[PDB]
Amino acid sequence: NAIKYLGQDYEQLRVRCLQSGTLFRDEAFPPVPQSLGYKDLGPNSSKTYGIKWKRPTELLSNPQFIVDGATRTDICQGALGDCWLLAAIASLTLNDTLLHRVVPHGQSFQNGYAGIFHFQLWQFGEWVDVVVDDLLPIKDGKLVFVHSAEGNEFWSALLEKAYAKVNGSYEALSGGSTSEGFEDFTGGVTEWYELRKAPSDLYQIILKALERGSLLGCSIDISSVLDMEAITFKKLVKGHAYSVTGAKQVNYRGQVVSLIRMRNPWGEVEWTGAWSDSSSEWNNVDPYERDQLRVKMEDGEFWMSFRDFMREFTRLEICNLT
Ligand SMILES: *[C@@](O)(C(=O)NCc1ccccc1)[C@H](C[C@@H]1CCCNC1=O)NC(=O)[C@H](CC1CCCCC1)NC(=O)c1cc2ccccc2o1
Ligand SMILES: [Ca+2]
Ligand SMILES: [Ca+2]
Repeated sequence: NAIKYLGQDYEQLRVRCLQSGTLFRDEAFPPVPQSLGYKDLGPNSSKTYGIKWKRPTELLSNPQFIVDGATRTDICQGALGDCWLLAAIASLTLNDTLLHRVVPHGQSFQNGYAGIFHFQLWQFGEWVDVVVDDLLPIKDGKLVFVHSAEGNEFWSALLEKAYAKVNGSYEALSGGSTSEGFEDFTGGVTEWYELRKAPSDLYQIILKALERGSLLGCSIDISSVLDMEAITFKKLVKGHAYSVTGAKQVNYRGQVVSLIRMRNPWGEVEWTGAWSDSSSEWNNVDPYERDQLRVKMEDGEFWMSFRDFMREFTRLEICNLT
């Protein structure tokens, strides 16, 4: 079983608050400026203007922990440079066993609610159970940091808060490497591929890793500080972590074409080239494969041919449990 982070015992704390008729207040990570950050999100920073702390039960009538599953569409980046972490969370949702360890299902804002939630994180070689109270940073009535596409779903906001807590602040998460999130969610180890010097069986490696439930991510190198977050003509984002979420071969124009699916953790802004949501390539695939694979939705998720993926992306990471 998990070690209790800072000795905090989720069930004992929840039970005490429920018996006291009160809501949990986390003395280890309070709703104070220092929990937001120290410089860019520091006390005298314009970027913290109007940010307040509110529980979901102070925001909406029927807040939910999980709605329609804990899935990758629940991961929509906010105003914090933690794309690496959010790509890791989205990839985690594809591994059902690890997802249910990291995110204890059954926590609720209704029955048994006492303003306290918990998550499991892999930290310094061990699983640890991290509690948070459910006060979250809000500006203009909306979550400022990660949020779900479902406006009344909070498991991912609370998971990001727990990750901030073990790092001391939200700002501590701004700028990072996806491998750290992958490993902190799985206990596995990340292998890095330079796509210019990829083995000839990389596609099969990707297929098998997705099938096993490994966590995969990819990115485009920057050439200078100016390329950071630059949006290309075909609406890829440079210096930005993507989740690799699928891979399938389809019959197309008399050949077998290998496709790969990835997801921008913004939850919006997608590739516009071949195999994009509205591209003409789907006209020439099997109608069942078209129905199984293609979703016409601005959700950050899209397909590319493996050939285009190797032309446009620079790096791939595969975090295997093994
Ligand atoms: C990511 O694209 C993101 O969070 N975008 C939304 C956003 C951007 C800016 C402000 C708020 C929200 C980030 C964006 C950068 C981080 C924040 C500061 N300015 C940015 O452009 N991109 C990263 O975090 C990249 C992602 C990695 C993923 C693995 C492959 C390489 C790119 N990482 C860094 O920028 C980074 C990583 C590390 C590690 C150690 C020290 C410093 C550092 O910086
Ligand atoms: Ca959901
Ligand atoms: Ca899409």
